[PDB]
Amino acid sequence: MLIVPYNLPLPGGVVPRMLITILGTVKPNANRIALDFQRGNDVAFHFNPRFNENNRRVIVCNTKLDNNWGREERQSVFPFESGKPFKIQVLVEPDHFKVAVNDAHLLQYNHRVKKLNEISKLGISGDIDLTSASYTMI
Repeated sequence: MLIVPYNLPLPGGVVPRMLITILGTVKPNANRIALDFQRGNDVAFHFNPRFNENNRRVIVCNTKLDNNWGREERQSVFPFESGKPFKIQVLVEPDHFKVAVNDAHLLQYNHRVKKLNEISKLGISGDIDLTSASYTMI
């Protein structure tokens, strides 16, 4: 049981083989979820499930640099369901973040921010009950 928005420090940033696991339940009438891997004010990796973008469900991924969003990467696959418990796993790999939801691979996001060891916070926000947020080295 955690308060949202929640900040998970990532000491010394991220590194390949670091696995971040987020457990929570989507609220009933959810509109959005966001994970923001931050390098100071920059957002190295924004992972943003949108439950009603012109009556479609889509996950938007992006990077924010000097307060400007870049070019979005969008996937059709949408494994979240309002009202239901989920698990998000983000595994840092040498070239990308690799995301699985409920043990199924979902997407990869190539590293735009290169200074992995400065991506030192994860913000978790949106329309969820957040149960836990943690990391481990695999």
